[PDB]
Amino acid sequence: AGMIIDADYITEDGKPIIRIFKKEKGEFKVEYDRTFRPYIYALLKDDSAIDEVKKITAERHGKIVRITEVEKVQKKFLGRPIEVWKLYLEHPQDVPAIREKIREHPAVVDIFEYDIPFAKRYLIDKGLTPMEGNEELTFLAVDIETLYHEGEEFGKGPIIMISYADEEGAKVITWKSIDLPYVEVVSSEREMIKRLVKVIREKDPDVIITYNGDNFAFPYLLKRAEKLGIKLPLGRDNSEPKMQRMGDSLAVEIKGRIHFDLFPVIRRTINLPTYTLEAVYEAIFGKSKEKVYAHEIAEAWETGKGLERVAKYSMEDAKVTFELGKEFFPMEAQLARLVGQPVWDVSRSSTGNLVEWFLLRKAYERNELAPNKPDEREYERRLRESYEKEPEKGLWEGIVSLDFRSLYPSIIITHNVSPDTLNRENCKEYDVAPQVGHRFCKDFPGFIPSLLGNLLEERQKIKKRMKESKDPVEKKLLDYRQRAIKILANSYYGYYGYAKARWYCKECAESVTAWGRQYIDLVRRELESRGFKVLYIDTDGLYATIPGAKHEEIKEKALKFVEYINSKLPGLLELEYEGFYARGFFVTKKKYALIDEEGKIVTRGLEIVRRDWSEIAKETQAKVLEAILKHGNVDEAVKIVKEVTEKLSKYEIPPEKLVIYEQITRPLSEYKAIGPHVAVAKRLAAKGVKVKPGMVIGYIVLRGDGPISKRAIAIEEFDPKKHKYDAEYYIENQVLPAVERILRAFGYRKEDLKY
DNA sequence: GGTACGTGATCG
DNA sequence: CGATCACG
Ligand SMILES: [Mg+2]
Ligand SMILES: [Mg+2]
Repeated sequence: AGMIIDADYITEDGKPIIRIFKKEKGEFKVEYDRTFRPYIYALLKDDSAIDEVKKITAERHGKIVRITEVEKVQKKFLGRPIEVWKLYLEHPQDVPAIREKIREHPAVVDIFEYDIPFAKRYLIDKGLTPMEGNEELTFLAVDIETLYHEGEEFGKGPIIMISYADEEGAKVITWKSIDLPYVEVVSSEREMIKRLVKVIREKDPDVIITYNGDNFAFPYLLKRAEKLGIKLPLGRDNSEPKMQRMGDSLAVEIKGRIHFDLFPVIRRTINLPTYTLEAVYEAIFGKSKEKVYAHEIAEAWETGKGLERVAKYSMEDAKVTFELGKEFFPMEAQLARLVGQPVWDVSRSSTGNLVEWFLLRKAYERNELAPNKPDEREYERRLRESYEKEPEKGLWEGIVSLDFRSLYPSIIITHNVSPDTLNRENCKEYDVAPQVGHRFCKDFPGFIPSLLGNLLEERQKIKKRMKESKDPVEKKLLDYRQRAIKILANSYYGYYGYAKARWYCKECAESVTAWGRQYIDLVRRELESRGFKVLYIDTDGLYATIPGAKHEEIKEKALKFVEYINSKLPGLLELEYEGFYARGFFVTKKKYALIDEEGKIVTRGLEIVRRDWSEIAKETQAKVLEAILKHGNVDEAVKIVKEVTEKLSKYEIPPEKLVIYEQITRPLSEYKAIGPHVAVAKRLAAKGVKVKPGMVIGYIVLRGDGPISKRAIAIEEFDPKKHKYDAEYYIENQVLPAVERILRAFGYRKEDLKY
């Protein structure tokens, strides 16, 4: 009766065996199940058809595949009774081999639940929930530093340091002499990698924490381990970490453990212009962290001078990764438990995918047939669908932020907004959405409204248990639990409109918007009669000020205002005071910038802090934002842009500030469109350079005729005497696009930002 | 074990 | 223009 941390399957004598990884009174336990069978459902035109359908065949791994057993079942689909056939298979890999053969059949109307991974199928069907109980897990943070030189192939340079940290402290393994108490000196890169393997096997952590270990630390360790002819038996079954393709990036799993990569977690949880470990640590713990750049690390390693500085940086990377892991894991653990899927998968999911996993489990519990994901055609048509305010211009002072999101679950429940209740035939009583006119049947509670009501009731009970609890330990745990419910409940509104959703419903999303708007118009009116000016309104919230008022007065009146409105609004409809800002400006929907009273700049949909934008554009943008938010001076910002563009015209900007970086993601011959970085890469390959995916190309755009691709040069080939950069390209395609959206909030056009 | 998302630049 | 490509 332990705590489930993960589930997977292995194949033995061609048959699948489910593995359930558990933590039981401090011990690792692995449970095996050989009896759970894979399946799909088929809706037939007539029961007679089953005789032809059950005899459908496929091929996989040299052997033919068959439907093992067929079972007629009664379920609910679209809020209606339905009869479907459960088609059993021997192996989960049989489903993608046979599903289209079954769908093709003239007597098959449709197939269902055919893309549910076997391990997730098991957890749902067996009613098993990960991360339950008070079982205390162990953690280890791991990081690495590599020797890197400009534009090298991924893994060419050796790993030079490996760091790790836990409650026992932060340590470094290196293969050059460094005299520090936390540094372990070994003889080679090979021996350093073997020492990390030995630390992991001996500490036997349940959780391995990394900062972007999915794309950097583990892929690099695996590439270097390959070149060195050594294994990484990091799995509790002695398997090597496994790379999984998630999008165009990677996801790394370590069997029997939780590889907890903070990078996708932090990116979703907090809003920052850059997700450097230093920026993240400072945002969470309000403490500064020093960065040692790759070129400084290379110089120190090659010279053998300044190595103590590099080992201190490596040690801190692990130490802060450990502190951030401990800060962010409790919430990921409660979200896992709430949706009933492992932390590994949940920590790497969007809120929309968390909702879908909660719905899939609840669908099995309620005997409801799950709808299919859209095909390419349907997915694109949803992206195209219409769904039928503009911010105040200028620079505003003393901005109060109000959040609307905790309004929508209540609207979904009271109006029974669900795809299964939308425009029902022979409906006795219905709710009509204002303006849009969509009808939602009142005769039965909809699948989604029913679930949401249970979620909200469960949160109220947790909150009541928190007030009546004298134990600070359970109060902490219950606090993460009610927060996890709030996060899941507030994701449903956005889920109805998510184009990849199974329970997608455009009319549901518009109806919720139409009913929500009546409360938004009430808030807006009540604020305006109180002297407040509304500057920005989104379905998510609003920003307001009291023009010419004192900051404490704006705060006091706003805090009084939320207390008042919440007392007027029925049920669980709730307005939330998000915060206060010293200054701010708004461009369009989700394109704005603010500054708090502590001097921190918070922006949405404006900042370009990425390697594929030149330093000159990023530097000019940061300077424009500082002139506006820190100096309250838009005229200073306009003068900054005019000076920079003139300097580009007169070749007064250093070439190092003009470099663009773009990664090669495939073999060069696989490109359809030859962008500047690929044109530069082809020229390098023609010279004998081993161009491989992962290589990052640095280039400068030169003056000349034609498209930019024909005028781009590799940075290492740029000679300031011979080459002349394209000033027009850096003015019009780099610097002005970086600042034109920001300046538009003050009445300037691209044309107003030059002499 | 199915293999992200939203967004904005550049190619053809 | 529509298609293709990359960032984090
Ligand atoms: Mg897994
Ligand atoms: Mg590091």
